Amino acid sequence: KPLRKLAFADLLQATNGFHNDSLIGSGGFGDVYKAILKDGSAVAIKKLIHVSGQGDREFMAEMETIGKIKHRNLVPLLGYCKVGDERLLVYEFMKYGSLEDVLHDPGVKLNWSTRRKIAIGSARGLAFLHHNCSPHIIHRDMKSSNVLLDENLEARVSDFGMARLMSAMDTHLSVSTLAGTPGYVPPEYYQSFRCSTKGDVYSYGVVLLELLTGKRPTNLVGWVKQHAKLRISDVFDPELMKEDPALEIELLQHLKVAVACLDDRAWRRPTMVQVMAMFKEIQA
Repeated sequence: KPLRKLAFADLLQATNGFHNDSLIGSGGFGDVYKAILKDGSAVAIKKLIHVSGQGDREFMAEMETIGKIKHRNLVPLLGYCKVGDERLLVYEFMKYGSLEDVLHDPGVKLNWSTRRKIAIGSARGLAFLHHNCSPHIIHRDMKSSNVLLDENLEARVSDFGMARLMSAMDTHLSVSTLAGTPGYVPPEYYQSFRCSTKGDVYSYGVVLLELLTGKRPTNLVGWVKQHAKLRISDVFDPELMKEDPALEIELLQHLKVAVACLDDRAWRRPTMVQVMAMFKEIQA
């Protein structure tokens, strides 16, 4: 499954001249269209914004990361269009959209057994990025809106527009600007222009809180750490306890994973491999 170079004309007609009816997300980072290629492929087409600046760097960021690897828990980049001032990226369509859209209902009710699979799945995706890839890949924008869900509701990490490569001989990578989303930014990212895999782990933690709490990050991490000083049986998603109050024991342990990821000290945070190992220790 090689990275296809798609003609701009194909993408143009597949979206009916980039018509509004095909649009499923715009502005901010990229314009996204739901489309069917002339071979019948169900895809998502991102039309990049502000080329020859933030846009072109974003393009190469994805091309050099997600575009050169494949993994069960990473949204596959199927193709690209680099023509003139136009930058487009083509992905496999994710049926049930983003985790954020689902946790913040317009939808599909997520029971705990599926939420924990989403957590394990997303965790495995980042683990692959941090440990299996050389150079390592720092995502730098892990969040619920960048966790997509296929037909099987398995998590697939998306949006490598701000991702960067780091040698395995380095603990951190020094950047040019502060990247991330409010509510997800690692506290140490505010103190210096440096990013790291531990930074990704922090951001992952927030997502794990969203799955546990059911709340938006906007902070969530703050009073959770403060209610951790009080009674922990007060923060979990109400709809989770309705299913069975017996699974509250693994919830707390899963909460113990989330809080470790969210430590202000980057050195104290677990690696995503340790996170995976911790997830495995809970059920079996």
